[PDB]
Amino acid sequence: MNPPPPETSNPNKPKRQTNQLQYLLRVVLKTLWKHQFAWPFQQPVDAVKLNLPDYYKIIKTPMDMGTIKKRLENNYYWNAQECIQDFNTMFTNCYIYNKPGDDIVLMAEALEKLFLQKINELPTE
Ligand SMILES: CC(=O)Nc1ccc(-c2c(-c3nc4ccc(N5CCN(C)CC5)cc4[nH]3)[nH]c(C)c2C(C)=O)cc1
Repeated sequence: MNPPPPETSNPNKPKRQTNQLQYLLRVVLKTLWKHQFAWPFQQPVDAVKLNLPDYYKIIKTPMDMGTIKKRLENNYYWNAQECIQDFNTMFTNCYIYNKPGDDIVLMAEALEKLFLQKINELPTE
């Protein structure tokens, strides 16, 4: 069964627009989004549709690039590191729920390498 997806708006949360967060949306997120391995990560895992009744019994901090994109577009984040943590959470969830050599893990590994390549250098403030 599906829990509520992670929030993408929160009026009491303090927000900030930074050059680095703009970069995370304009180039980092949008480049990863077009990768041929991006499709499993563009939306919250639907455990009912995907027939994974144990997904959310295992994964307790779900995250996906669709949620990250909406957070960025809604200026949800305070700084780039908060956004980077969401990316890292998404990748780690994939490695936790699956196992080495799974097709989904191969995809996450390729995306994670591209992700780190893109954030290795960020713009300044
Ligand atoms: C038997 C088998 O392979 N089970 C299975 C089921 C689910 C997943 C799986 C998926 C996933 N599976 C999708 C199937 C469809 C879509 N679509 C919506 C996007 N749209 C362009 C195309 C359709 C998105 C998807 N994300 N994501 C993650 C993070 C997964 C895991 C387990 O970590 C991996 C394997």
